[PDB]
Amino acid sequence: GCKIGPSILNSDLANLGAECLRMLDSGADYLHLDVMDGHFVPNITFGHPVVESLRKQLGQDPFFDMHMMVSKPEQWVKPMAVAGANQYTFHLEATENPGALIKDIRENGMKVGLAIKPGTSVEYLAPWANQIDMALVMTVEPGFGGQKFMEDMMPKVHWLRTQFPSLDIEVDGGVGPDTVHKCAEAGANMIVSGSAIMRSEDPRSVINLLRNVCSEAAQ
Amino acid sequence: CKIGPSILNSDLANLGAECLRMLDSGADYLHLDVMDGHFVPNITFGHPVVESLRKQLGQDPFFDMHMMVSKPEQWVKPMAVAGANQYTFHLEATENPGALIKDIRENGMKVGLAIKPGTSVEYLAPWANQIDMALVMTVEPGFGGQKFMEDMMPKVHWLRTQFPSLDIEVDGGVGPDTVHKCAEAGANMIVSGSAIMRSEDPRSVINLLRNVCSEAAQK
Ligand SMILES: O=C(CO)[C@H](O)[C@H](O)COP(=O)(O)O
Ligand SMILES: O=C(CO)[C@H](O)[C@H](O)COP(=O)(O)O
Ligand SMILES: [Fe+2]
Ligand SMILES: [Fe+2]
Repeated sequence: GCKIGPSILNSDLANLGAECLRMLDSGADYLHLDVMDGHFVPNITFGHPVVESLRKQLGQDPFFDMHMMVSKPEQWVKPMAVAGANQYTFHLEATENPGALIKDIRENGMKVGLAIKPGTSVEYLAPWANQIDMALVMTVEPGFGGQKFMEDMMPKVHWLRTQFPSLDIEVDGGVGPDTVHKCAEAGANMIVSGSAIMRSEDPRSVINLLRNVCSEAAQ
Repeated sequence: CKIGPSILNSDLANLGAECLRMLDSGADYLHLDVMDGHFVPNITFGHPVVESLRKQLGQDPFFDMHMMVSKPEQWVKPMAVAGANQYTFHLEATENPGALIKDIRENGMKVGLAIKPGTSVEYLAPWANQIDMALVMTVEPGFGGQKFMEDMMPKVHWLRTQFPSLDIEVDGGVGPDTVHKCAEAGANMIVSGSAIMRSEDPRSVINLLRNVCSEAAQK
């Protein structure tokens, strides 16, 4: 039940279709697409127009997990749905009413993700955990790739896994062949990996390794 | 007169290939639309895409950054480091045009100043002598393929008359159908999207825009 979703944040963004195609051909279970509006986090990546072009290049089959690091997630639900996103993962810190937003995401036919930054207590995620498809536990401060994995986040993963046995739990930030062990032992089953996969000459084997470490923990 | 294609409606999953075709077709520069989802209701891309584009396209091509962002002060260094040549910010968006103009120059970039259709051209007067280029929007910013606003031409004419040394750019629904109106009013930098982007022979369209604009200039 473990899935690997490469992040393309530090890929060749001038050739994004190509980068995504090769992640998929390398065995990626899904694509984790980082959307940053320069307000919720101090960086700007891309938005629904890029998603639309990607969906056109990759076809209908690939699963897009949209990491919405934006300050008004309500605004981009419909645009992302129309663009062909499968899952809309918004930040708990980015809205006054997660309940209403969750409803709107489903109304627009997408799966629901809910993310929390390192400084945000997992306790605040809990009231909504039964209403979402996937919780995202950030393992770096969002906005930049290539940062150091924060192992102190693991109790958040373990606690969610304990309280919500069926919940899909994603980790994101500095996850690689080493740190994936900590994530998997803590209970995570969805692994986002950027620089570790993207700056490897053999992404197939990195992905295979991440998934195996994960599966053995799930066992 | 210089022609700078806009890539707003291109295949955004292949920005490199799109821009390369534009340069190989003799584009004078590239006009790169940066939208943060706040100043305008759309998100395109930011400096990370610019960095990858600069790496793909080489040191020589000129990038005109149309910064439709609410905090233009924030992205000056990041765009400079990314390799942008000109930083064109919106007068409506800045807290302090004078300070920002200075910062742009401290960062080695040329200075552009843009105004939306509803913004009176006289707002530019205090700054025209400090900037390299004025951008007169000929559509409401946020999206490509909108209809050219001929009622903006008196702004262009007024600028050209009052500030003979000022480079003046028009942007929004400019193509072979409307370029003459822009040139006769005094624009010498022409941004065009759809009309160039779809062509089999972008070189011919670019040459046409440039020639129409140049001959109108010679009166
Ligand atoms: O959301 C993110 C950061 O905001 C990215 O998904 C994360 O950085 C993945 O990159 P890496 O594996 O290189 O840390
Ligand atoms: O800034 C812009 C819109 O916000 C674009 O540069 C403009 O739309 C150019 O595209 P087109 O030539 O298709 O109008
Ligand atoms: Fe992410
Ligand atoms: Fe523009």
